[PDB]
Amino acid sequence: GVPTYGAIILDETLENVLLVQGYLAKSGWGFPKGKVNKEEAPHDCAAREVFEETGFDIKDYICKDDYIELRINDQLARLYIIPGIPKDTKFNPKTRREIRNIEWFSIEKLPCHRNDMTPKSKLGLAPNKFFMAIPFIRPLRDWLSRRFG
Ligand SMILES: COc1ccc(C(=O)N2CCCCCC2)cc1
Repeated sequence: GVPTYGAIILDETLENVLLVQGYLAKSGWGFPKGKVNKEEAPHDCAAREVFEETGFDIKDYICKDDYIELRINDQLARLYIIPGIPKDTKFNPKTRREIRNIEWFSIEKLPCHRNDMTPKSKLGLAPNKFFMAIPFIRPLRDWLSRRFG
C-alpha cells in the first residue's frame, strides 16, 4: 500500500470530531485522508487531502509530533491531531464527486469496536457505518487523556 495522510480535527471543547462521508465502497463515515503523491512530504499530503475533502486548510496548525498512526492490512495511515477548530467553521468540499456530507460527532458516543452476532450463533461482525473511523477511536481517547487529562 501507498501510505495515506489526513487529520483528526477537534472543536474548542474537545468533545467533537469532524468526519466525512464518501460514496460506494467508501459509503460510511471516516477521518479525512488520502494517498501520498511521488516526492510529497507527509505534512503536505495531509493538508492537501483535508483541504480537498473539507475546504479547511490545516497547514498553519499541524504539529509534527502530534498524530496517530496505524497499519491495517499492510497500508500505513497517519492522522495529524488538530484541536481547537470552531464548531461554526464553514466546511465545503472541493470534489463533491467523492464526499457526500461533512459533520461533527460527539467522541464519547462513537463506537470503539464493531459488535459480533453471537446472539445469532453466527461468525463475524455486524455492519457499522463508522467502520473507517473505529480503529482510531481508542488510540485517540488515550492520546487525549495523556495530553489533557
Ligand atoms: C486506499 O486509499 C484511500 C484513500 C482515502 C480513503 C478515505 O478514508 N477517504 C477518502 C474519501 C472517502 C471518505 C473517507 C476519506 C480511504 C482509502
